[PDB]
Amino acid sequence: KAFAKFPSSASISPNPFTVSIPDEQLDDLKTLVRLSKIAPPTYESLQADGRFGITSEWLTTMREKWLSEFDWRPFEARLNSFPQFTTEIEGLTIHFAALFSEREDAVPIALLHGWPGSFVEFYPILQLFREEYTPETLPFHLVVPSLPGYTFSSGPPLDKDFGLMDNARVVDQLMKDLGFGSGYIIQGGDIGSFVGRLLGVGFDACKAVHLNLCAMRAPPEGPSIESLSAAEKEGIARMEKFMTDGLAYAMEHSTRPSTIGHVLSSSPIALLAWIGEKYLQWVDKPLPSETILEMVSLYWLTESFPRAIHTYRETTPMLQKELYIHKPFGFSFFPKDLCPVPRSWIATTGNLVFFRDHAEGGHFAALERPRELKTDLTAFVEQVW
Amino acid sequence: KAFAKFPSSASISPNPFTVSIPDEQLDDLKTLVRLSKIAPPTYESLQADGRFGITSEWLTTMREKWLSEFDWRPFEARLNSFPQFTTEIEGLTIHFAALFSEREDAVPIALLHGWPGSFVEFYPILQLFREEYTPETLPFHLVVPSLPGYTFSSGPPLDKDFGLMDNARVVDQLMKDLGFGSGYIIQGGDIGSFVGRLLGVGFDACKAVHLNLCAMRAPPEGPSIESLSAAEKEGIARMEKFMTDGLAYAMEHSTRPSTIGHVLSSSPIALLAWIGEKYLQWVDKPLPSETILEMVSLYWLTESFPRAIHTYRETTPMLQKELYIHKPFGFSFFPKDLCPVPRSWIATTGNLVFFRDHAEGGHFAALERPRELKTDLTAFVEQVW
Ligand SMILES: CCCC(CCC)C(N)=O
Ligand SMILES: CCCC(CCC)C(N)=O
Repeated sequence: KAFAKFPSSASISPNPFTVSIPDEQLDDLKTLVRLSKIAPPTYESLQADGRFGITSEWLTTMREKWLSEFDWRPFEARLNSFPQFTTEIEGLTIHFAALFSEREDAVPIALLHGWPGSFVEFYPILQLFREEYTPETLPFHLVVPSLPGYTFSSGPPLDKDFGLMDNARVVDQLMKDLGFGSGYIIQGGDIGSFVGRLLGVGFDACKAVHLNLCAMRAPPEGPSIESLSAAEKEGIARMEKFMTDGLAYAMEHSTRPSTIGHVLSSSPIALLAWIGEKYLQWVDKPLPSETILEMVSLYWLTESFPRAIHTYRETTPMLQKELYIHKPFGFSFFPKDLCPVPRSWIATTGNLVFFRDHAEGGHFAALERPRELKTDLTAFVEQVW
Repeated sequence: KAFAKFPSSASISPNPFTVSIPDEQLDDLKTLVRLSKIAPPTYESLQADGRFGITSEWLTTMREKWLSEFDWRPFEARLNSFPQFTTEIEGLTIHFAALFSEREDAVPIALLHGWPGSFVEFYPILQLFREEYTPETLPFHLVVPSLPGYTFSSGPPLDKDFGLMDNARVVDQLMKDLGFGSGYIIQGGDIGSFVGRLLGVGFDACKAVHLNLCAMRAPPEGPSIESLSAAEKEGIARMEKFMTDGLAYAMEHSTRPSTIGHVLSSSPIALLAWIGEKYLQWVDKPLPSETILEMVSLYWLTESFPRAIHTYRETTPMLQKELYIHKPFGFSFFPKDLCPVPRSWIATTGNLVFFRDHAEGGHFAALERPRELKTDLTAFVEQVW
C-alpha cells in the first residue's frame, strides 16, 4: 500500500484493482494457440529482412514459446506490483496504475499510452521512481490511465461514436477526480500524444505537455524541406516511407474497424501476427520475445483490440493554428520512432520551451529508453512548473 | 469424358484432376470454426449499414450456418462436374477446368479469375455452354485456369519474386501447350484483367482481349470529368470512394503480404471475415450465404490466401502508351463493379472495337450475370476473330 493513498483533495473513493485472470481463460488461450494454423511458407514469409511482415520462422518459434515457455502468472504479479484502481467516468470503467506522493506539493502528471501499447508500457519508469524515492520524497503524482477501450478499462460506448476529444475529456476528468483540477502535466506518445495535444489546447487544468511524438506535414509558412539538415532530411524520408509502405494496418483500423476487430479476435495467433509485426518494426533494439507475448496476451485476455481502434478514424482519416499548444510544450526525440520530424517543424505547433535529442531508441520510448524518458520528463517539469 | 479431349495440336498429355479433400481436413475446419472466437459487440460491429465492415450479427449467423448447414461434399461434386486437369509449367502445378470442342476450327478462349475468386467463378458460364452445345457443335475451346497461387495451382515460387507478367507468361504457355499457339482470346476481370492486358500488350499468340475491369484515373488528353454524364460522374464517385474508403485490405496485401497471410491462415473465421466482407460489398444482388461459405472454405482448404496475394505489390502499388492494347479490345460494363469508368476513358487504353453497357450486376460478373457475360463474349469473339 506504499504510494497507494489518494491525494488529499481527491473527490472519488479508492477502488483498488488487482489483475486476476481465471485458469480457464489461460487454458483456452493455450488451446486456441495450439489449434491455430501457420500459413504455408511463401516467398514473402521467407524474407529475413521482414520487409513483407512477420516471417514464418518468427511466428513458428513464437507459437512454440507461447505454448511451452510462456507463463501469464509472473507477468500478472508484475502488473499487480504497483497500485491500480478503477473509477467510473461517464459510465465507463476507467482503470489506472499510479504512484501517489505523500507530498502535498507533488506535481501531478498523467502518462498516456497508445496502440498497441497500454499502461504497462510505463511500468519500467514507475519502477525507477520506486527504486529511487519513498512516498514521502516522491516529487510527482504519477497517473497511468488505461484509455477507453484498452485492457482493464471498459468502453468505448456501443450506442454512439467516440473519438480523441472524448478520450481527452475522460483523462482530464480522472485528473480532476483525483484532486488535480488546480493543475496537471501530460506526458504523451503515440495516440496519447494526440490526446495530450488536445488537453494542452483546450483544457484549463492541463498546464504543460511533454510529447515523444509529433506526427505532422511540412508547415505551411515553413521552414521548407530544403532548409533541413541532411540528417533531418533522412528523418523526413523515413517518415514518408512509413506513410506509404507502413500505414496499411492503420487504414484498415480506420476504414474497416469491425472487420479487422473480428479477424484479430478469432485466434490469438492472428493477434500476435498483426501486433507482433509492430513490436518488431517500431523499436530500435529488439524487445525480448516474452515481452511481446505478454503484451499480446494482455490484449487477448481483455479483448482490447476491437475496442481500442476507434480513434484510428480520427488519427488516420491546423497544428499551427487551432491545435497549437500555447502552454509550455516539451519534446523528446528518439530517432527510430516512425515520424521523425525536425525541431523547427515541431516548434511551429506549440510553445516549445524544451527539446531533447537522443541518439538511440524507437517508438516505444517508455519501454526502450525508460531512463532517458524519465530524466527528460523530470527536467521538463522542473523547468516549467 | 464429354468435352475432355485435348485438341489435336496439344503438346501435353491429359492429366485428369479430381478434387478430393480428406475427412480429417474437413473435421479440422469444422473444429476451428466452432472454437474460433468472435469479437465482443462494439459500436462499429453494431452498425447495420456495414460501413465499418461485417457486423457481429452477420458473422454470428454465418458461423452457425457454417457449422449446421454447410456441406463441402455437394460443392466438391460440383467442382468435379466439369473436366479438370493439371500440367507442370516452370516447376509449378497449374490446374485448369475446361470444355474442349471437337471442332478443329473452335476459337480458343481462356477466362481469367481474380481475388477472392477462382476457376469456379466461371462454372455458370461453362454450364450454359454445355447445355447449349454438344462437343461436336461447341464453337469455342473454354479454358479456365487457376492462376499461380490459387486453389489447386501451386506456387508462386519460394525463391524469387513473382508478378503480373509471370502470370501472363504462364497462361500464354498453358494455351500453347494445349495447342493454341496459332491464336487465342482472353476474357479477364479483376486481377485477370491486369494479366489479360499484359497478354494483349506483349504476347503475340493472344489475338484479342475482352475485359470487365479497366481500373484507371482520368486520361490526360480527354475527356474531362466535366463533360461526363451525370451517370458517369456517379460512377466516378463510387470508384473514388473505393480508392479512399475501400482499399485498405489491398494496401495490406500489397505492403505486408506475409503478416496478413499468417493472420488469415490462423483461423477460418478470420478468413471468412476478411473475404466475406468483399463478397458482401462487391456484388449487386446479394449472393446466397452458402456461396460465400463455399468460396471461403475452398480458399481455406487449398491455403490460397497467402499465396494468391503476391500480385497486389503490382496492382496496388501507362495505359495510353506502354500498356495500350493494340489488339481488338472489348469491354463489358457492370455498374456495381468497383471502378466504373466512362467508355471514353476505356477507349484511350486500347483498340476498343466492342462495348456493352449493363443496367445491373456487380464485381463478380461471371457469377452474378453469367448469361450477359457469356453473351457479350460470344458477340465479341465472333466480331473480332
Ligand atoms: C496515432 C496513430 C499513430 C501510429 C504510429 C505512428 C507513430 C499508430 N500507433 O498506429
Ligand atoms: C486488383 C485489385 C482489384 C480489386 C477489386 C477492385 C475491382 C481486388 N480484387 O482486390
